[PDB]
Amino acid sequence: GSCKGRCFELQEVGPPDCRCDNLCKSYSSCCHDFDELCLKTARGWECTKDRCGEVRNEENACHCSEDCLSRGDCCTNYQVVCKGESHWVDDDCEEIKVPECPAGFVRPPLIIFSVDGFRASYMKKGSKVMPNIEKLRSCGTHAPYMRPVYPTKTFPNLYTLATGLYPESHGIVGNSMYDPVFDASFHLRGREKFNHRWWGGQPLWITATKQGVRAGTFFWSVSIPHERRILTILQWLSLPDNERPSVYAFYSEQPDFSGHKYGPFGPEMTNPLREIDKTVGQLMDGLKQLRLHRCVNVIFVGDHGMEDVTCDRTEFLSNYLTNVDDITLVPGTLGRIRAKSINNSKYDPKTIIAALTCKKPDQHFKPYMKQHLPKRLHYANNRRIEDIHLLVDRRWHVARKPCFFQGDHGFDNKVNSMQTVFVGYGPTFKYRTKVPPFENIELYNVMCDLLGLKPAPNNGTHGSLNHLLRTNTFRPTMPDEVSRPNYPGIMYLQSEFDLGCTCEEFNKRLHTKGSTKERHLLYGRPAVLYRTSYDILYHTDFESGYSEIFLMPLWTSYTISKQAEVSSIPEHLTNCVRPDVRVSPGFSQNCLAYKNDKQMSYGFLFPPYLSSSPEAKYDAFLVTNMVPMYPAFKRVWAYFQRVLVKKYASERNGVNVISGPIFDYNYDGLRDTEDEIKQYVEGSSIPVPTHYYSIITSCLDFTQPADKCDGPLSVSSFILPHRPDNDESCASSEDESKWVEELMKMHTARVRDIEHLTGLDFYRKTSRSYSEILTLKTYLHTYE
Ligand SMILES: CC(C)CCC[C@@H](C)[C@H]1CC[C@H]2[C@@H]3[C@H](O)C=C4C[C@@H](O)CC[C@]4(C)[C@H]3CC[C@]12C
Ligand SMILES: *[C@@H]1O[C@H](CO)[C@@H](O[C@@H]2O[C@H](CO)[C@@H](O)[C@H](O)[C@H]2NC(C)=O)[C@H](O)[C@H]1NC(C)=O
Ligand SMILES: [Ca+2]
Ligand code: NA
Ligand code: NA
Ligand SMILES: [Zn+2]
Ligand SMILES: [Zn+2]
Repeated sequence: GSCKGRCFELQEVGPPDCRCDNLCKSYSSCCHDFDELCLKTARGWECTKDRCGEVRNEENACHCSEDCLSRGDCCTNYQVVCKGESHWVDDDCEEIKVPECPAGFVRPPLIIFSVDGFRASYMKKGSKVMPNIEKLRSCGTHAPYMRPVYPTKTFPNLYTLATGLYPESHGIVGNSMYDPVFDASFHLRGREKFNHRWWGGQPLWITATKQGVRAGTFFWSVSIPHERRILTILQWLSLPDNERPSVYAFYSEQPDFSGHKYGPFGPEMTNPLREIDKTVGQLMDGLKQLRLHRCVNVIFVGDHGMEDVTCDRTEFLSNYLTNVDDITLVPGTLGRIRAKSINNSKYDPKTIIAALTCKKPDQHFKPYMKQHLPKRLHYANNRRIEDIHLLVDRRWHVARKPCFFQGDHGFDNKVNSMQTVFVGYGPTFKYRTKVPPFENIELYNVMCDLLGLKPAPNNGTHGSLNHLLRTNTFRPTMPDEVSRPNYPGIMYLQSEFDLGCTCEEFNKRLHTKGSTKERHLLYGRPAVLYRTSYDILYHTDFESGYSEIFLMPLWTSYTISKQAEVSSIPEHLTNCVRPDVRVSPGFSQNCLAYKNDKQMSYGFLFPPYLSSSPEAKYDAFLVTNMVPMYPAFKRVWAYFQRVLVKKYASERNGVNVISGPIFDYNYDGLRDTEDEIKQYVEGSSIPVPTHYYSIITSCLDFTQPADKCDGPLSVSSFILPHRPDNDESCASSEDESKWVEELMKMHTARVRDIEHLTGLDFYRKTSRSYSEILTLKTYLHTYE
């Protein structure tokens, strides 16, 4: 019952007996002599010349004795001070072609060095402020920035890093949360967070253990100083082969702690950043002492950034609501609202939202029902996410009712100040290599590959980060189609239709297989990865995949050149809908349903505004090009089609557009089955989409047009909520030029998001490698 020879022991002793592990303080369960034996601090963390070849005094924090290297408990500068070696940072970058591990090591170990609140722009402070970090970044592989998950808080992002899962899937939806099934609350401070019931998914340390790879204890009690954490990892690395872990993690509270007090760009932040870099230097010096500097893979990673936030920029819910005592708020850089007491007829969340919507001219938050939040946030499918959510403007706070802190974080994850860091260094990482920015959900697959592990099912796209690594244990393969398209010719007469709406004989080559494929399907046909029956429909200006089940297109593909002219809908074609002779009356929509539904109207996927001729314009009014649209939504859609597509074509030297409907009534981010569709157009089997997407593709080399592109592609995409009002847009009374683009930028998306929501697979026939295509699919156009 003591810590004699057990300090930071990898085994965890069960109750009641006392412990000597990393987290014994966090449970208040350490042995009587834990601080005496394990938290040694005498004579600091640095050897001095007078200590060289000293006899071991066991009261010292670290050692300068000739027995220390074998134990791994030397001070990190021992060989520099006592053996005339250089610091790691003073050595030049040398390419690590293969791992160079000492005897015993069957694989390169992984060191995860996670720094709290390390904003991406701090990297610009350079080798002046952070020599060690700048060497890792220069010599190794790095991105401009890494995107965190929403909310951009500590716990959701640390656990996302460990699982590859979105917060809604792993369950840690915030630093604070209530679970109605448990009827308990989780808090950053306190003992409740230690209970396993909160934590879903499978984090890296469990994935490792289950596949026979030993993991160090990832988490450190705040009492343990940063130098003690580094020495502990160095001692663990000196263990026998059967006791030694292959994966470790260091966590730092800085620069987050100091960012909170002083804000992100204070002159006070230089000191935190120097301390962090000094600590990195101690690790890299320590690894060099053990001849592990060209063996271990190191990941320098942050959980989120930091924004300027002060007490004077606080919105109060009592300035909007008359009954803030009947509701519970998770306050701060985000809002989550809940009823105070259960069983309250007075509490209607739809009236609360209405009361919080566009009420002051300069209002610095926006309310949402969680299912109406942008889909890119993936913040809805969990019982711990409150129905009512407030997205708060950058630099602001929200509190319930009416300084020491100048910084905070937790805002929308595409906000520039919330972006964080990634650096990879070691044998498996590439040498002096810059990679495009990526999302922290992708890192778990990378870390599994660095340890030879099969990842558990997660939300990363395995293969999308292969370009970070020298050698790739995982080769992504493209999934096969589950459903082959039908290609119906002309079958029925126009006389034999009766769809209830007023509006070829000379043209034999009408709607035939010609150059439609080459003009309008630039990257091959989208593959349907679920079981359904659908038809391919060719036209002069566009191709489409028409679902016979949902009675509309799943996708519509067209290519607008830079020089394309916009035209108007003629007065005679304004209420025009033609039947499609290639599709049966049974599998077609009818106009009668849209007359019966007073709320609902219709729009077109391929725009009649962009048609190539007066002849070809008639193809846009086919019933197979038609989809259900609320009048409110048609303001947005008509503006996109008539104005914005041309604008993008003009800006990007032509664009290829792929547009279509999404059904996600259970808000899980996944394609709905027909059972889960909860709304249809009045008295018919035509389903109502929850969202509409478009994918806008062009050549990254803008000097080449979109239809003659040799090299990489550039993409931007959106998933627009299909809502009966424009209450989300506070300026929707003004001209569409003052608010529709802002709405679309808020609802930007990855092509991967649209694939989960549609069951489609895009970009199947290109000249690019599949790996490069997976990176293109995971890209988000942020507009920052
Ligand atoms: C100083 C404090 C902030 C550190 C507290 C760390 C705390 C969040 C950690 C400690 C133990 C962790 C659990 C443990 O590793 C095992 C599992 C099994 C795995 O399948 C799910 C995760 C879970 C429950 C860990 C969650 C995080 C815990 C509680
Ligand atoms: C994120 O990944 C998880 C795990 O792959 C997905 O959740 C799974 O969803 C399937 C299908 O609904 C279920 O069979 C499993 O029970 C879920 N597993 C876990 C561990 O959650 C989730 O759908 C993914 N999210 C997105 C948006 O694609
Ligand atoms: Ca769904
Ligand atoms: Na109508
Ligand atoms: Na409005
Ligand atoms: Zn944090
Ligand atoms: Zn913080």
